[PDB]
Amino acid sequence: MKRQWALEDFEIGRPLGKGKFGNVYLAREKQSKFILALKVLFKAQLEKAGVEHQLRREVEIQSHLRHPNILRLYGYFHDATRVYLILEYAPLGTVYRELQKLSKFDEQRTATYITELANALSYCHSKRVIHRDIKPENLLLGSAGELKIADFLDYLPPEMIEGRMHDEKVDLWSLGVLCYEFLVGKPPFEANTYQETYKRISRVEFTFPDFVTEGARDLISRLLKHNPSQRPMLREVLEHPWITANSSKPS
Ligand SMILES: CCCC(=O)Nc1n[nH]c2cc(-c3ccc(O)cc3)ccc12
Repeated sequence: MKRQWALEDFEIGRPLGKGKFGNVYLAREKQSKFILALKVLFKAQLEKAGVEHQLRREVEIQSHLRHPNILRLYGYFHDATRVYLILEYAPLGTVYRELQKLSKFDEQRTATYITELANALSYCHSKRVIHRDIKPENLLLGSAGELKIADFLDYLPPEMIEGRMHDEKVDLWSLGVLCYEFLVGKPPFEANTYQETYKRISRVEFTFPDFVTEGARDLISRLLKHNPSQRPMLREVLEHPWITANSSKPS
């Protein structure tokens, strides 16, 4: 059995974002007055892009994922022409916004984010879920500033762009790209053209600014290994001395 939700059950607030298949609004559940976000998807648009099959597959997975660093999908419902997703509300916004405001993150904030991401990714893997889009724009912040993965070229690993087989190790690479962007302000393989970026990634060609410490370089260099098997395991990330020295939160 399950709960039956309806549009009438929520008081719609301000728009939080405008996506390709619809809008996300802040909402208040009429009964409990609980604050949450309502993602409104349009069927006509989902069909025209034949992503329906994908939406349905992500919703099923997202429903079974319960982790403090993963945005919660509370439920869903639909009507004549729209599909509604009931989501957790992250009051402090996106890491992307924070990154743009600060230009770059200090070691403590970065180490903490990487710790939360590694824990979320470890949980995902334990549930056979892999390849999460953890770009800054897909990362939300909870009431206490805790990270929340919200995913319902600069970050693709060599194996994917080179047209090869990939596994959970792609998430390790992603973590490396993010750690660098957090500390630096921009992803490591940025270039003028897609072609140049692909080449930068394939050859694992990137440089460190002078303010990136030895500990960070060690971790990032290890995560960004061309050969997936050479990349550390998530628990090794969590035990990395740079992480245990700077993370304001335990694993
Ligand atoms: C200061 C306000 C901060 C804010 O907007 N916070 C948010 N809480 N919950 C969300 C869900 C999404 C979302 C994610 C993925 C998706 O497909 C649809 C919607 C986007 C943003 C938020």
